[PDB]
Order: sequence, then C-alpha cells, then structure tokens
Amino acid sequence: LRPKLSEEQQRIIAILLDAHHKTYDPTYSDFCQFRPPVRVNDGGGSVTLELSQLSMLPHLADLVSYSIQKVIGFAKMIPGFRDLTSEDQIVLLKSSAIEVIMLRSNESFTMDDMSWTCGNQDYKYRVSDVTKAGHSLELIEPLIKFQVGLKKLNLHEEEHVLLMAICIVSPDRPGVQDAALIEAIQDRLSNTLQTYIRCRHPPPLLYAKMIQKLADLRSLNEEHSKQYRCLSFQPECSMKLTPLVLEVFG
Ligand SMILES: CCC(CC)(c1ccc(OCCCCC(=O)O)c(C)c1)c1ccc(OC[C@H](O)C(C)(C)C)c(C)c1
Repeated sequence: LRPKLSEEQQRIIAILLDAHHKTYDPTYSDFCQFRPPVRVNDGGGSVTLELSQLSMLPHLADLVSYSIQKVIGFAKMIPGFRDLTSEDQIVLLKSSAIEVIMLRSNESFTMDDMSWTCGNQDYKYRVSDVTKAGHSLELIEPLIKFQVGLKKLNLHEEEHVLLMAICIVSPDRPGVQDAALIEAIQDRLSNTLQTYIRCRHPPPLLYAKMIQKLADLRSLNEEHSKQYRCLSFQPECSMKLTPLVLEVFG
C-alpha cells in the first residue's frame, strides 16, 4: 500500500525544508571568517609531523564549530524537539553533533574527485586535510566510504532533512531521560520519511539503505570520539579548538 502524506506530514516536511534553508548556506560564504587553512609538506602523512603542527586544525575546528551552531538552530525547528526537556535537547545535540556534521557535509562532497568542494581551492577539502588536523586512516577510510554511499542514494532534499532530524531525535543515546517521548517524535519523523519514499521517490529499499546509513554514523561517531581523545592529549591543542568544540566533544 502507498498511503498519501497526511496534512501534518506535509507540514512537517515544509517545516524541515524551511529550517534547512535558513541554516545551510550552499555558497559557503562565511568560510573566509574562519581561521585560515594551512597546508604544510606531508606527502608521507607522518603522524608525528601532523601532531606537531595540526596545521588544518584551527580552520576545521572553526568549520565544525560553525556547523554545530547551524545544527543547534535546525534542531530547534524540528517538530516536537521543543517539547523535550532542555536537558534531553542538549544530550541529543551533543551525542549526534559529529554524525549530523557528516550528513550535512555530503551536500558539498563531490564524487568528481572525492573532495568536499566549498568554493575556491582554499576551501577544497580532501582526506589529506583531515590527516593534517590530526586524524588517522581508521576514521578517514570509512568516512570517505560513507560520503560516497550516501551521495549515491541521490536523496531528495526532503529525505536529507528528514534523515538529519531522525539522527538528532534518537531515543537510544546515552544519558537521555524521556526515551519514550524522544521515540514518539522520531517515529512521527520516520513514518513521514517512509510514506514520502513510497509516495514521491520514483524507481529504481531506500528506507532500509537510509537506516543503514544511521548505523554507519554510529560507528563513525565512536571512532571520531577515540580520535578526538588522542588529539586532546596534544599539548596546547585547546587553543586550536573552540569553546563549543571543547564542550561538545570533551
Ligand atoms: C573536512 C571534512 C569534514 C567531513 C565530515 C567536513 C565537515 C563539515 C563540512 O561542512 C558542513 C557545512 C558547513 C555549514 C553547515 O553545516 O551548514 C565539510 C565541508 C567537511 C570534517 C571536518 C573536520 C573533521 O574533524 C574535526 C575534528 O575532529 C574536531 C572536532 C577536533 C575539530 C572531520 C573528521 C571531518
């Protein structure tokens, strides 16, 4: 059966699309305001050298911090998100931050050269830039695999916004209080998405593929958390980060 989207489901989709349009700049026009990218000689991808310099860390920390601010703004517009306690809203934001950043980075990701192209050559990011921020291949290899698999789904904007909202409103995050209310908000979003796909997505298992991307995000989140811990041991690393990054990942 292919039930039609309800008036409420149409309203939810319109709300999420508007929220995304207000919180995502597809021209990357604020990027010149971040601390500048610095790319030094590291053809060998030396862990010792990367940790010694962390040349791309100030720029990428400013990028992630900016992205987290946008995610906070988007989440506030998710129907039902405001119905949660302020404590649950924060737990959900902090626990999903890196996964939602990964999902939103997909819009600038291009399979032309496997880079995140955000304007000029200064704002063109590759695997090499992430290693220059002190990350290792255990995170980068699955991260690129994820970006390509997600890109190949050719998601409609409606599906992309629902996916981010479902990611944020997850009842299975550690420390949440009202898991049942979080689950009812997520179910309302998940049903909207399932109905949308059957009703609007032409042929040529998309919902199952999108669910699998959410599980892939969980693994990437865990690996990112391990790597952030290593990075946090580097003397003077805090100056290269931001207060928001320090709170979210600390
Ligand atoms: C450069 C690649 C990538 C990929 C997800 C990234 C993130 C956001 C992003 O843009 C999203 C769109 C911009 C605006 C928006 O959200 O409206 C783009 C275009 C690239 C990244 C950036 C920093 C990273 O490491 C961060 C590091 O671990 C700290 C947490 C220590 C700083 C990692 C692992 C990946």
